[PDB]
Amino acid sequence: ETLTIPEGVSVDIKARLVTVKGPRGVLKQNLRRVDIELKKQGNTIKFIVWHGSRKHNACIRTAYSIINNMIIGVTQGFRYKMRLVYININLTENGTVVEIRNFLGERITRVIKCLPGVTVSISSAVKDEIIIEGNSLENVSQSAANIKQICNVRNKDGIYVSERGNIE
RNA sequence: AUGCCGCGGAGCUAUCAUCUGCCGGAUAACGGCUGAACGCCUCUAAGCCAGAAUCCGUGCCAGAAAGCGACGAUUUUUUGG
Repeated sequence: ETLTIPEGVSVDIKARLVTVKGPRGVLKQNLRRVDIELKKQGNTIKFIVWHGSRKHNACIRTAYSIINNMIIGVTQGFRYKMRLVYININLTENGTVVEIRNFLGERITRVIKCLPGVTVSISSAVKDEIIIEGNSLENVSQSAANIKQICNVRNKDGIYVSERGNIE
């Protein structure tokens, strides 16, 4: 199990920290999670476990997934498409904030502050579709999770989500 | 031993009269995200949000009489400093 390094992505290990770089920016999140020594040769990251336990076997795979998620997000998008199935649904807000309106006839207007690095384009190319863009899958999906979690039906049909993808 | 009666200012008093009585964080159950384990899946193992009249705070009351700070003047030509 060895994970390589792209042409231009500069991963640096500073006390279980990762600070990959790219044209999309710097994707750095704290990684105080893995108790496994990390070997970096400058082009490929190697994970070696010396007489580890079952938790070590979980740590190596989780670390590989996290670094794989970051290596996907160095310069590629994590666009998350939604679906507005329904009294109609309208979303009018600027910046990195998303507000709901006419949610099943409720007069209230739910307000959600998107996580940093998440861009909303309020696309009108396709019907009842809103996409969430970013480089960090964790932040993008957490923002999408918060958007859908606040859109819940109590004592009712319903509202569902759409697929994922990559942009740029 | 306030003789009795009507009204009676002031005071007191009446849910018999009038005025006033907020929002921040952390959570429980629970719901999600990135995600392994157990080559997949799954909220959980690390981590992150949301979330109760809950808990702790802001506000309100008292002020350690052995907690503290800033400021003011320092027995008058007798005397004390």
